[PDB]
Amino acid sequence: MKAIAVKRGEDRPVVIEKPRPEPESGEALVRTLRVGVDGTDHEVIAGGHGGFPEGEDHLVLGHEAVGVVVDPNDTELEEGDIVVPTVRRPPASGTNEYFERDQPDMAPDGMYFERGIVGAHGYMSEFFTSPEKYLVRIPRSQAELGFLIEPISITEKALEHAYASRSAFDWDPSSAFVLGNGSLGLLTLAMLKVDDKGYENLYCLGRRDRPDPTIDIIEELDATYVDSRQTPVEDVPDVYEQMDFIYEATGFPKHAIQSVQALAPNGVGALLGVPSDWAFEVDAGAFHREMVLHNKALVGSVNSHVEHFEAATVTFTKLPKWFLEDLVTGVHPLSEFEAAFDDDDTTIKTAIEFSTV
Amino acid sequence: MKAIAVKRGEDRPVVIEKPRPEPESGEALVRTLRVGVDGTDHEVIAGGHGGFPEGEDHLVLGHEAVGVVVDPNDTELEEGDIVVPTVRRPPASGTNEYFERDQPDMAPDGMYFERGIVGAHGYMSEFFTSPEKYLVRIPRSQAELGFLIEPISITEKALEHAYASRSAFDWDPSSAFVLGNGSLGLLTLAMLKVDDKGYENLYCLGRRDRPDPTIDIIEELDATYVDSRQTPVEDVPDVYEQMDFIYEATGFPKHAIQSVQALAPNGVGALLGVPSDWAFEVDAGAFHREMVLHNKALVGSVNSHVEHFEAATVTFTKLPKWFLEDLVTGVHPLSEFEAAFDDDDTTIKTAIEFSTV
Ligand SMILES: NC(=O)c1ccc[n+]([C@@H]2O[C@H](COP(=O)([O-])OP(=O)(O)OC[C@H]3O[C@@H](n4cnc5c(N)ncnc54)[C@H](OP(=O)(O)O)[C@@H]3O)[C@@H](O)[C@H]2O)c1
Ligand SMILES: NC(=O)c1ccc[n+]([C@@H]2O[C@H](COP(=O)([O-])OP(=O)(O)OC[C@H]3O[C@@H](n4cnc5c(N)ncnc54)[C@H](OP(=O)(O)O)[C@@H]3O)[C@@H](O)[C@H]2O)c1
Ligand SMILES: [Zn+2]
Ligand SMILES: [Zn+2]
Repeated sequence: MKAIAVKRGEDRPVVIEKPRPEPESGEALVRTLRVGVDGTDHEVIAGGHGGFPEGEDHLVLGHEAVGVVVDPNDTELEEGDIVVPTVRRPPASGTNEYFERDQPDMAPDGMYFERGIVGAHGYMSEFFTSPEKYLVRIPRSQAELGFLIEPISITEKALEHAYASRSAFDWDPSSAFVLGNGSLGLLTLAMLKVDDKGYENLYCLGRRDRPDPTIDIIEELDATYVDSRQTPVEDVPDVYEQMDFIYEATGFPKHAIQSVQALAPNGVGALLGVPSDWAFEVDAGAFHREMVLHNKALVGSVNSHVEHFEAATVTFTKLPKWFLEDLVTGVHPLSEFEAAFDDDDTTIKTAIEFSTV
Repeated sequence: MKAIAVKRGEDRPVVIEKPRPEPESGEALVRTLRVGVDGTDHEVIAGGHGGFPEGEDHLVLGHEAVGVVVDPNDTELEEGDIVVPTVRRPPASGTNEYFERDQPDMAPDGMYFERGIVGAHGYMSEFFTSPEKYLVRIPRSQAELGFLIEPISITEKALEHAYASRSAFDWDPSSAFVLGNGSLGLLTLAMLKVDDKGYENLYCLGRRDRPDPTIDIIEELDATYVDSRQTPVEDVPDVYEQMDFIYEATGFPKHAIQSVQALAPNGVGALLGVPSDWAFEVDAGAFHREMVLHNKALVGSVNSHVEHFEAATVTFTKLPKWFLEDLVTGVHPLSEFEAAFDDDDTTIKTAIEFSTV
């Protein structure tokens, strides 16, 4: 079968040929339909974040997949089920408490693999296998955009933990601010629009000049676009308002610290970005004091698990159809796969189509 | 009646004479028994934190009080009830949502007074009044050390919010690290010893040379004393272990940032300290990345309300008697009140006794 991989010490993604996998007991064989590309694939291509599987000359890319079950083997899935795989798998050494208690999304560094990211091959191949417990059935009509279920689930987890931090009191937020206008930030902005907490005012931070299709999406969602070149995060409360909820999806360390100054009293910031080490001068006193005197919280979140994937299928149904059309800027057949990795300002979310139906 | 106050633009606390207050409808008249002194009284004496009531030449100090109801007026309290007052009261402008929904502890700056701290006179007077809804009945046998109920309640709130942040997954902590060996840190260390989460290893940070009575308390509680001069917070995981729970009670901004590096995966830091502005170089990248990749949380907490005072009465009963004897280094009659404000390394918690029975 054909797969898209990065080979050791090489620049670009290439097609390689590999044997079709055979499922072991408890695994289904899945025929890949579409696989999404995000920053991590780019990040993994260049070098930073992730790592190749031991003893292998390459890494099959892709962690956002949808496929059709072609051989259910000895599992309780049915031939033709549309499934989305979770990303985390047990490490080489074997199972651990995080997997045994069904919360692999909470496993620390070195106690998990992430398919297509660290230690294990991804899903950009014509077929793959997985244990039934890590394959989530989704409605058949979500198959075409099913690679979006994984990123939606990332936000479903982050919101769950962020909201739990505010559960000891009566919190009624009215404003939310998403930092970043990438595919995660934009998806999140749309989710916040339909969130049960009933946000009235939405804001999204970016740094683009008009005309720009990400600005258009933000404003078409009835949110306010904030240019960070004109209004840094710290200054937002003066120009606009204090924000009850902040969701950080920029990967810019200054935002993690500065968001505390933009939070309303009793607010919470969710941090999703993954930056490199970067040292600079901060007023730690102001950070510390705001957190305490105004009962604020910061919560970090990574990955997601089955329950968040399931929740994502419901959220998906609530998202406007125009939004999904504008977010996915290209789906490319395997024959033209290189186009899926071209990044420019007009490219938002791409995917590669391996097969149909 | 006699009161202990700081007069405008003066150095020291002094005795003033004031008329006995009369309770309005819904208020009881309370005869003060004992009032504790903490950092905030010292901080309020010198100048920083707090503010005098409008149009007044002085501030009656003290926010940690226990008293006996002498006139229940038209309330449902009974003559001779032992009560502890809460600290927050509505501001000059009048009530607001935080008070109406019974969560004044969540009110932002300018939407509350704090008796003995900002905008309203404290409890270091022979008598005071309060609304029945802000007077918490406690067991009669807790009257002698009843000024401890307020600081215990501070921790009851912080633990509630910190623990709520971890409620979306199965968290089973085994290690806890208290930063600071002041009266709040030491009380908190004792509370963690009897906490239902079942901590196995306890640690407390300070910077004292032996012999020192705070080191003795820490070690007598079977905790490990960590000298920050030898082992900074960031280095603790190498020398000892990663900490599931950190409670910050130093007021030192570096600790708010560095505690993220000492947290175990999935851990939470509670921040209680109130520092001044202070700017310095931090690796914000390392802070940001640890928070995200290891699903960590930081939660700030200030003040407390009725339910936390009630919980404190149960916690009090579980604290070892030796600990309470060693923590309270002096109770001073009104005649020798100045001694209650002397601070040195051998002084831990003091109180002033206004009356008995
Ligand atoms: N925690 C998790 O499980 C998880 C999952 C997915 C992604 N992530 C992380 O989340 C972040 C976002 O992911 P993504 O797929 O949306 O990535 P992305 O495509 O790179 O989006 C990041 C966006 O942030 C904007 N940005 C960066 N710095 C900015 C600044 N200073 N002011 C305003 N905008 C700024 C960028 O704008 P420009 O293009 O104009 O530079 C870009 O559009 C990344 O750090 C990624 O690693 C974490
Ligand atoms: N959030 C709230 O509702 C609330 C309530 C009460 C108190 N607080 C705050 O909580 C903090 C503690 O209160 P407290 O009554 O216990 O105050 P405290 O009596 O001043 O205790 C602070 C302790 O921290 C130690 N400390 C300071 N810097 C240190 C460092 N770098 N390394 C090791 N130890 C250090 C001090 O040691 P040394 O004596 O050796 O200098 C002191 O013993 C204060 O900031 C106070 O404002 C907040
Ligand atoms: Zn993804
Ligand atoms: Zn106090």
